[PDB]
Amino acid sequence: NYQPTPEDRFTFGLWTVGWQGRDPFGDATRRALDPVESVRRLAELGAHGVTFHDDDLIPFGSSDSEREEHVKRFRQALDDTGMKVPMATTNLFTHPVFKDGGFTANDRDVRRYALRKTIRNIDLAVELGAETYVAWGGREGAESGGAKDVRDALDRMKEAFDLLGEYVTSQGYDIRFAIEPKPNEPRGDILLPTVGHALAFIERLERPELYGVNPEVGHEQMAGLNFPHGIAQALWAGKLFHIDLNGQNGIKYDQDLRFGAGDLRAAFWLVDLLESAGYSGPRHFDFKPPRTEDFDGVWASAAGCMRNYLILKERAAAFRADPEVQEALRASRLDELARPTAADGLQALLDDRSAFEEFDVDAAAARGMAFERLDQLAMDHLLGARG
Amino acid sequence: NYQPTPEDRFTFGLWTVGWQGRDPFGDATRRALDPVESVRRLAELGAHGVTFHDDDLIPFGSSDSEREEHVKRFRQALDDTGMKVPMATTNLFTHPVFKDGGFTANDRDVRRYALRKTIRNIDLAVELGAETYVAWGGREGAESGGAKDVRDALDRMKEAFDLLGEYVTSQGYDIRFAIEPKPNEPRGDILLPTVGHALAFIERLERPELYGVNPEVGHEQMAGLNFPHGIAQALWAGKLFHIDLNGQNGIKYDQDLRFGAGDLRAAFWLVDLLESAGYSGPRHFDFKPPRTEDFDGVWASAAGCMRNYLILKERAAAFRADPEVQEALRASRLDELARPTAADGLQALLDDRSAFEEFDVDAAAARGMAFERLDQLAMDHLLGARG
Amino acid sequence: NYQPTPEDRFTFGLWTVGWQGRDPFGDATRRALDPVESVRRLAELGAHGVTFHDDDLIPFGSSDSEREEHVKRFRQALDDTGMKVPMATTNLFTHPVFKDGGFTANDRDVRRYALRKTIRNIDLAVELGAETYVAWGGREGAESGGAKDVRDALDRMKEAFDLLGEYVTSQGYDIRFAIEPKPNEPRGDILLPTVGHALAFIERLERPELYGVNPEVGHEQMAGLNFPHGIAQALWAGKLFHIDLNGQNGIKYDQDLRFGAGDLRAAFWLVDLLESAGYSGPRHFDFKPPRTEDFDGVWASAAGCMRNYLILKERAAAFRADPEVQEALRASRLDELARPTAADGLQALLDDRSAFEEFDVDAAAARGMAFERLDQLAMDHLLGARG
Amino acid sequence: NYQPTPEDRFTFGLWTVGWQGRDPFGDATRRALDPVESVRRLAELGAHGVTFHDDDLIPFGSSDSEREEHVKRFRQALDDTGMKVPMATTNLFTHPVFKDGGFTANDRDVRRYALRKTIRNIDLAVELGAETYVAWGGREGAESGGAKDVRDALDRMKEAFDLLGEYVTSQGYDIRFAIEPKPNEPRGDILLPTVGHALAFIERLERPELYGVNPEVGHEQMAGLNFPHGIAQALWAGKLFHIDLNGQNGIKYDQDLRFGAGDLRAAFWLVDLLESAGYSGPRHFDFKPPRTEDFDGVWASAAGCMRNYLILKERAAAFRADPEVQEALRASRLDELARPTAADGLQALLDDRSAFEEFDVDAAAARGMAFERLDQLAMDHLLGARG
Ligand SMILES: O=C(CO)[C@@H](O)[C@H](O)CO
Ligand SMILES: O=C(CO)[C@@H](O)[C@H](O)CO
Ligand SMILES: O=C(CO)[C@@H](O)[C@H](O)CO
Ligand SMILES: O=C(CO)[C@@H](O)[C@H](O)CO
Ligand SMILES: [Mg+2]
Ligand SMILES: [Mg+2]
Ligand SMILES: [Mg+2]
Ligand SMILES: [Mg+2]
Ligand SMILES: [Mg+2]
Ligand SMILES: [Mg+2]
Ligand SMILES: [Mg+2]
Ligand SMILES: [Mg+2]
Ligand SMILES: [O-]
Ligand SMILES: [O-]
Ligand SMILES: [O-]
Ligand SMILES: [O-]
Repeated sequence: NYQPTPEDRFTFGLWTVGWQGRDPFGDATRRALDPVESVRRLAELGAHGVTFHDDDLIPFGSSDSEREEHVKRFRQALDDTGMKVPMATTNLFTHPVFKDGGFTANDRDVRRYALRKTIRNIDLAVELGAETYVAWGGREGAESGGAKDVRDALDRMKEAFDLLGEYVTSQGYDIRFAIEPKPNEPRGDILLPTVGHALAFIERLERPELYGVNPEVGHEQMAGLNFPHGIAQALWAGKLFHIDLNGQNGIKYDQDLRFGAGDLRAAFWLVDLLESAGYSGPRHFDFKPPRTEDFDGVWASAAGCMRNYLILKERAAAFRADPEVQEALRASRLDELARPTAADGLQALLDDRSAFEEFDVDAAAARGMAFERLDQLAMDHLLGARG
Repeated sequence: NYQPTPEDRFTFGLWTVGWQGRDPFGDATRRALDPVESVRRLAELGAHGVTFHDDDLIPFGSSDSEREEHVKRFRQALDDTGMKVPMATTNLFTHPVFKDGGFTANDRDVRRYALRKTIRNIDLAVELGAETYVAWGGREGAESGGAKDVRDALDRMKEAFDLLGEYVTSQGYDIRFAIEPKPNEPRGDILLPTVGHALAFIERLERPELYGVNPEVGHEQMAGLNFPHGIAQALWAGKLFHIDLNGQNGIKYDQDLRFGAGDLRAAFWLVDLLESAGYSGPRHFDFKPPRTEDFDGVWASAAGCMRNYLILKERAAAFRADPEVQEALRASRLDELARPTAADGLQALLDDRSAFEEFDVDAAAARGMAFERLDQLAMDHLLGARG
Repeated sequence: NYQPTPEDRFTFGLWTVGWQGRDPFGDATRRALDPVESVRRLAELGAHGVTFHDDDLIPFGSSDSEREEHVKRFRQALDDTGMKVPMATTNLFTHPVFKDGGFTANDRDVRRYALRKTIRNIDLAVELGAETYVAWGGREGAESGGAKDVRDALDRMKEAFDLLGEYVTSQGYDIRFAIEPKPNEPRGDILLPTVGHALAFIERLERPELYGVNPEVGHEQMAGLNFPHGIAQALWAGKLFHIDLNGQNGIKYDQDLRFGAGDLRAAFWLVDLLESAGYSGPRHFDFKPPRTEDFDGVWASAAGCMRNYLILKERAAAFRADPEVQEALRASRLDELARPTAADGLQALLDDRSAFEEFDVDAAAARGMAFERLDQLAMDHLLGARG
Repeated sequence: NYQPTPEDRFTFGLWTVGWQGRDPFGDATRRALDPVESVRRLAELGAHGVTFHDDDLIPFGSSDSEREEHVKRFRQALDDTGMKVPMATTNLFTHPVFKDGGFTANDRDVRRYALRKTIRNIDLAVELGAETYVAWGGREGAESGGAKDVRDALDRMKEAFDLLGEYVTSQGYDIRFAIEPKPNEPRGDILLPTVGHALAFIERLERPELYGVNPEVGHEQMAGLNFPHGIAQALWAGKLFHIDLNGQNGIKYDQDLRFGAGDLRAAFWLVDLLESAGYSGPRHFDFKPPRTEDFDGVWASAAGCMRNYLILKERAAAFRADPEVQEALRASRLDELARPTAADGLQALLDDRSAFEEFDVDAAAARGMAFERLDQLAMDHLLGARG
């Protein structure tokens, strides 16, 4: 009944289930979860692996002595359970020294510090076997306009990612980076607000081949955009190295609801797309069990995630296979969208009088697109009202 | 008293002042303005030139006979007044044959037609002397998810812009293109929603050098982003070929208010940036005098535009020159932002123990950024409360 | 298979299916539909009745002669089909004389005119048998701040509704009014933006008993609010005389998609509420078939509406009846929410030391709310994944 | 040079300047400020008084012994400086026992507890001399739909405010309550989201006369509404007992920027309104110095607040007095808006043939409103470009 298996590629962040529940207007409602503990409960539910921030596994300020002790206990846990670690990131947002940013902070000294803190937790990412490395520059921005020269910051940002590449290139690591956009929160405005702004940025770096994106549901939905639309340009441009799943009800604070929640009609068009294009990386889940819940609630919430994906995957599978849905698509000319417009060459088109001088625009404009039917059909499938 | 002169580069679209006032819920409140008429009133107010859609100058369905008559009358007008035409575009949104799009429409035949309609009004753009050519794909999108394969559409979009380049390359024209993003309205979702999404798209075309952007105030402010932030990546990436100025009060229908209106604190940080980076192209104005106004109102509204830019330009000039503002900037370390972080090389940084092993993070984090003062200063300048 | 019958109370506006497709950036894509024609197709699909604007049935400027001819043809149509007319409204937004508003316009003369135009189409509303009368003040607002004294406008608004009541009171009509809020579009800001702002306004009129609300899905969802939350205060306060159903994808232009579309998880919590509280009025549908469609598309789109309501009604019915959903509710204490907090009186509470001096706050705060389970359950029901 | 004096009525919350800087994604960047310390620095800058949450002055869990010690030290501070305390509130959001709400929480026991916690800090509000008492129900809402019966919650909410009134009525206190709306954050959706939703709620309580509102800038601007528009209905309905000033850049997390910041054109239309209607209560400031700042920054940020109000007050004063602005207003008929529409009675209007049968609608619709000029004038005044 929609049971998950490691072969599904469902992964979680230690900081997701582990969220203690502290929000601007409230203290923590839950007690700390030990990383080994999250790992057994997850493996048990049907996951594949887990992701982490340096600061999640190794507490800030930890000596290299205690630092070994947390990596061994984790190491052992991964083995007794079989879980994997296909992605890792740095924590350049919590500590106060990052109040103005990491790679883009004004204090030059603060920038160097954040470049090392990363390089350090990259040697560990590999040591464990992570394939992708993500970077979320949440403290990279400004509330006021004279606080940041956006042109100077974009320089300090390319210089940061470049160095990192030169490092992985020398260290002959097979790892690749994933830049995660957010339009805002915790800064008034964040650098590289959406997938689009990050994709362009990557075509300016020295080694573009080593960079991609890790678009998150709610984040793109914080600017009011169509998430699936955005996962399309990344794939079209071959840059979807990773993805963060969750829920978001519109434009407002980053909610991070469990997957399926929020915009349900949208999560249906994402799975479909991810299945069609053959996305094989991990189906990550960057969510936060609400603070009105306890631990039995955190595990139910993380169960709902995978389960919602599985059903949606099914309901989408049928959608495409339905012999009737297939003819509606032809009725709406999605087959003609796939066909090149001018494979006949420019010259051919400039002389072809069927495209202008003789085109019957009136007869053509009267041709209905039949989009409302193909949708209600889609709707019956998601609800399971077809039969 | 803030009088404009053609040397300011203020330009307008024939369809701006000429707007008749028809909105979804209302008939037109103003009568049609003849293009020659807009041209004399504008030259009179202190402008430099005007932009246009093929359909603005040459009514849809016009024979090549009447078509010559509108280009001559315009031609003569430009001369008796001295106005110039530094930008031109096609109209792929009004006619019903474009209900599903132009370059990305599903009906292949509709795509070819829209490629020619453009190529035609490109030969005219040059004939007049336009330097830039803009493209706004407003009908390029979908309301439902199965209505468009976003990967197939991005193919038909690259194929469209490519052909156009092959054409201008053969026709040895010195013109360049400008893709204008919009996140939505009139379609539920529009392809290449923001500046970011268009910048990445341009690095995939065959001839990237011939493409740029024409970001519009309200449009980026329809997704809730920081406009100036966005004009920074375009400049940083050298792609600001043109720009559309106007006003927008938040997230909602595209208002197109006169310049200065809407977010005033933002229009102050844009002019400053445009002046600093030395933006020399035109200061275009894509606005719509509200329908509660008559013609004396349309001319006052177009007067307010340039005037607001001029004052803002002044108030920003003083801001930067103020000896006190200059030391606040140093106080907030914008001078250190400009300084490279690791010109000493990767190796130097990996050994430099001043950046990690010995960095005093606590002492550094206690260092205030002093951003609130530099802003109130900025605020006094905009209001003119410094003295 | 989710077939509707007049006993469902599904109604439509003549201006919904009849929409010709003209948007700010496009001419009409469909031809005019004659009112009698909409009436036969609708009765055929399974409806109960239709609503209208004076201007929909009787074209603006029509003489009392032709005016009788449109009311007779309509009259006859209603009979050959059995359809009813349970609601009617005035059209104070299209004509240019309403560019500054109707009841709140500055030109005093324009206000009187709009008061009569209404009183006229009220005598007709009854003549036909409408039970409710709706008022949408879309042109009541301003783009600029000095354009309207909001205190003076609220006076001219109470004076407008008052007079109307004095009229229906004298004409001994059994009709009641329904004020429909919108936060914006076509004006920069609209008076009485949300349900809340209209509910308060009604408690100031002379005859409050004769007024209520007609909240529309997308409209409240244009400000980013929770629609069902809003339909709750209206019912709690006994003011839901009518309702407009449709779809809206977030914050942006008013889409008016068919019902079910947009936020699907929200339309599930609305039907449930409407069924629980026993809402018996009409399940109106104020939507707009998209302009990429033709007539076969307009009828399919209006079919999807009712169908989506029917399924959602079912999936919600099961939800509540599920013996398991019932114990989850008890698990989450919705039964304790219904229980009064201090029926024991103030004094009893001030002495009751179980509520403060001895309350164990720590033990109580540790009590999980179990909300994530009751939701995934809800989710399985909507998708039909329970079994 | 825009210096404030207690006669201006500028007040602050202890929790504003005192904010330590902890946000969802970051630890505190500033150290704790002692209440007596905030009081001396504020009195020094030019304030009138300060507001507080029980939990700000008396730490949660404090014994009645230490509880006296904090009220005496505060008491003395107020005297050595002369500051006043015209408003006080309870803290029903931080502690975890309020994770599901206070007055509306499901656990009945949690509701009683929160009713007492309030009644307690009301006896103290008076003891000090506060005139108004505010209530912000931030934890009153839900993320999921089955988590809360919105009809049951509105019952538990009226029962809460009622009891409080019965208490102040018996305790013969001269105090009055102020309900502060927020559409969201920290809950997915909050009960009584906007000023409108709270105004209606007040007309259902047992003792309406004892209730009002305390609208906050950013909060109403979180739903995308026009703040000044909203302060107009409250005044029109005589319910503006208090107000919270600050800044907010659009729709997103609650920023709480210093006053003047965010939407500057809007803060100009608010002061004008507050000055015209003769608002005499306090000009409260509920803001948060950003966490990139230290203490010298917190005092500069709180200086900018009052200063921005003072200038805006001036620039607005001139606006109204300008002989030219006065004739523009007449030109735009704001004088006719103030004039009653039908003081002649219903009958008079029904017979008056100048309002319909003979009204020249075409001649009337051609009458421009001249709104764009009156605005550019307004703009010149705010910038100080008139002369
Ligand atoms: O996206 C967020 C928060 O909005 C983070 O969890 C990143 O994924 C990791 O830095
Ligand atoms: O931006 C718009 C409308 O939102 C257009 O005026 C383009 O500039 C021209 O197609
Ligand atoms: O709501 C709208 C448009 O947003 C109207 O159809 C009203 O229902 C009738 O005036
Ligand atoms: O408005 C907020 C936070 O958004 C509070 O500071 C209230 O004023 C007090 O509970
Ligand atoms: Mg997030
Ligand atoms: Mg994430
Ligand atoms: Mg625009
Ligand atoms: Mg434009
Ligand atoms: Mg609508
Ligand atoms: Mg409606
Ligand atoms: Mg706030
Ligand atoms: Mg507040
Ligand atoms: O997140
Ligand atoms: O535009
Ligand atoms: O509507
Ligand atoms: O706040």
